[PDB]
Parts: sequence; C-alpha cells; structure tokens
Amino acid sequence: ADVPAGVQLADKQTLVRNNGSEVQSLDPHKIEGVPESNVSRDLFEGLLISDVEGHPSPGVAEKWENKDFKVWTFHLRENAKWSDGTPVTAHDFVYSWQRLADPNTASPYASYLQYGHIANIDDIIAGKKPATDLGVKALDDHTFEVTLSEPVPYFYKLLVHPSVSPVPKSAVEKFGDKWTQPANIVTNGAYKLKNWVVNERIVLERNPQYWDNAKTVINQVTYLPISSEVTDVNRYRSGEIDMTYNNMPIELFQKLKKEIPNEVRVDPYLCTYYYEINNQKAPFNDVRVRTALKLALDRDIIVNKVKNQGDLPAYSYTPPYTDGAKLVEPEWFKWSQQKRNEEAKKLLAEAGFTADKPLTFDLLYNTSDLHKKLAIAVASIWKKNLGVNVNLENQEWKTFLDTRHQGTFDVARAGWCADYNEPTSFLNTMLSDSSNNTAHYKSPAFDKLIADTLKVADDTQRSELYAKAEQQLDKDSAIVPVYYYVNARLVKPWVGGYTGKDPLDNIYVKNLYIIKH
Repeated sequence: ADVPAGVQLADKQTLVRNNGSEVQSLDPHKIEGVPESNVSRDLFEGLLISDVEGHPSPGVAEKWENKDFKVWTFHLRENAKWSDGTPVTAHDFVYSWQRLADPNTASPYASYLQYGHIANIDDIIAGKKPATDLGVKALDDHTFEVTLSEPVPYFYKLLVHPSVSPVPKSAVEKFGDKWTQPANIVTNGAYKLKNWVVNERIVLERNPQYWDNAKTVINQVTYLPISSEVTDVNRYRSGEIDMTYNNMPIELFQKLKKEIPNEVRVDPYLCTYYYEINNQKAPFNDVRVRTALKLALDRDIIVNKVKNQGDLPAYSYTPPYTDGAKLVEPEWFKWSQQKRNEEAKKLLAEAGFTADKPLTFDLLYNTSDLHKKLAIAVASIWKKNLGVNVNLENQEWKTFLDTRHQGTFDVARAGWCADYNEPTSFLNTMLSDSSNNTAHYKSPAFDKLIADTLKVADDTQRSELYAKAEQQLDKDSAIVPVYYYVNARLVKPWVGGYTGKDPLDNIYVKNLYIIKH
C-alpha cells in the first residue's frame, strides 16, 4: 500500500470483505470465479500483478523482454519467497504451468494456455503429448522463458490471472487435495491462510516472507461467503463488514444511494450479464428458439425498471468498452420491444411451439437476491411476451458452476468478467474446445475468425475480426445478452487504497489501509 502523506492510520489494521459465496477451492488450478480469484490474489502471486489502477505490473518477475512477441523472458526477483521461507523459482512456474495444462488436473482454466498460445498446448490438452512438452523452461532459478506458437503482443497482460500463479509442488504432492488446508498450505502472495471454515469465513494473515511485505499494511483480512446481497449490506451497515461484495440488492440500493452516497462506489467494470443457453441440448440447439429468447427479453425493463443500478442494456458478449472492442450494434437492438416480440413469437411458432404444447424449460441461477429477483422478472417477461414457461432453480455457486460444465441444464444465469483487457478474454471462451465454454457452443466459422486474429499484425484488422466474431455469435444467438455490469459496492470511509479505477477489479489487500476512525 502507498499511504498518502498525512493520513492517520488506525491502530488495528484488519479488514472484513464479503466475497459473495463459498469458494470452489483455494487451488489456483481448480478455480474459475470472481470469489475464488479475490482470495487467490492475496495468497498466490504470478509473474505480473495489477497495480492499484489495474495496469499489468511486476509480480514475481521484476522485468521481462520479448523476441518477436513469441519468446518471452521473465527475470524473477531474487528475494521472492514462499511463506515457509523457501525461494520462489522459475522451476515453480515450470511445474505449475505444466500442472495447469495436464488433462489429469482437469482445470476449468486449462485453455488459458491456449489463449496465450504457449507452444504444444493443444496436443497436451488432447493427451497426445505429455505436459512436460509445454513450451516453458527455467533457464536458471530466476529466469522463466515462455515460447509461443505465434506472436501474441498482449501476452504479458494475461499473466495477472490466478491460473498462471505458482503452486507449491512439495505440498501438492504430499497432501493431494488437502494441500490447501491451513496446516499444509504454502503461499507466496502478501498473505497466508490462517483459518478456513466452510460457509463461515476465510481468514488471511500477513505473510512475513512476502518480498514486498514492508509495504503491506493490513495485518488480517477475513473473506465472508454471503450470497444474499441484502444480508451483506445489512452486515456492512451494522459495522461487521468493511467492503461488501460487488453484487447489489434490488431491495435496498435505491435507498442506499440516498442514505450513504459517499460509501456507494460505482465504477466501470468489464463484465457482461447474460442468460447462457445450453447450445447442445434440444430444443436449444435450434437457432430459432435461441433467437426468440434473446429478442423477447426486454432489456429496458430489466436494466432500467427492475434493477436500475446504472447497468447498460447489452447486445454483445464482449463489453463494448473493452480495450480493442469496436463492435457493430445489431439491428434488433434498435428496434422497439414490440417489434422484437413479434419476431420472437414468429420464430417460436415456426419452431413448432403452440399454446397446447408451449415451450417449457428451466432457468438455473446461483443463490442470490439479485439473481432470483432478476430471474423472476425475466420469467414474467418471457411468459407475457413469448408465452414460454420457465421453472426457476437455485444452486449454490460451486454446484452451479459444475452443473454448467456438465451441461445438466437448459438456460442458466451467467456473467463473465475479463481476465485481461482485450476482446479475446471474452471471445476465446466461445471457441469449440475452450475449457471455459459452458455455453457448449461449437461454431467452425466463429473459431476461424478468432484464429485469424493472430494471423494479421494489425490492430485494425484484429478489431474488425473481433467485431465479426461477435456478429457470428449474435447471428447464432449463442447467448442472451442482458446488460454490461457496473462495479457497484459499499466501502466504509476508513478503507483507503480502493480507487475503483481498475475495470477488472483485481484488488489486492496488500494495497489497502485503514484510516483512524
């Protein structure tokens, strides 16, 4: 943290953050969500990290070079250490990226190495080559070299994500799935794990071995698993919580802006809220059905009447304000809702649905006040505008994500936030073979457009191809875009260091501090 001249620090430097749900895991290779990543940034540090405004900055690597954007060489700081006092080396990164690539680890982020195009990853994912063939090597203990199969100019931006953080081989091997328990875990970020009570709290304490430990201010941070946004705001206003999770309750938000305006932080956020359709399951494998659901949803009602929290109606998957996005707004989005409804009802009638045999399906959402109220409104809207019946189903976060990967669903509430600020951070998740493709969408035309983006050496042609890929996704109605999120949360006046300037919201508790109050 960089404490401004003159601020008086509180005597007790502790923080309580709500984290939206119980994490899937603390293992960097077994996670894919925001709550998981929130805890991961405090515990495990990769090659680079985001600074307080979101810029990619030195992490374990203090400096790096690239040759033709294909061979990237990272110089690791000599004093980077694990919480047991042992050095973090380039060998730790070799082992870790191999474990991420290995099919036996079954990481949801195995395709992150395809997104960066590390040499040989496709054959490794498909089991044709061993993970030791991955294009990474330790040139010495403090030098990690990555070789890609084609130039990737934004490659370093991917490196702040948890999936490419190091994991301690000795603990993983000796303890297996229990390596992340407090007694066994070894970490290299600013904090160490003190307590992990499932569905109660995660407590982190400062890691004295962290290389930048002298600049860490907060001594202990607790992460809570509260999925009710109303309850989170209640425990923030009672004094227990210092920073809520950034999902806000419909019940109280309007009230909050007028009662405590200075605590309500609302900033840009590169995330998209959408209904994910399972594209491989009839009748959702019919584009007419998917288009009808997309058009009949009334975004103005949801975004402006039901939610009204500053979100913008969405017509794409990649947010239009992503760095490099130059998207073409489709004609259906400019139409009136009445015209969208007619087209939708027409496509459904063409699809074979009638009043006698209506379209009836499930709408899965993870437990949440926000998601439940929005799914009840969407169910109503679809019933009124299109005559479809939906059965709402809630599941806790970890189970919800597993359900989506299994494909044991019809339509699911969904949200993707960028991992690096560039359109492929969204677009690569819709590639046929992506480990993050929970839409189960497979389009050779879409895959080809994205493959062609690194076959050109021009950001204008790249942007044009990203626009065309969005148009292909839209023409196939792979998803139902609803709105582009804003990052809205409550932060007590005494929490210093949270700028809100990073549109990826990659907060590190090592950057915050408590002002005397």
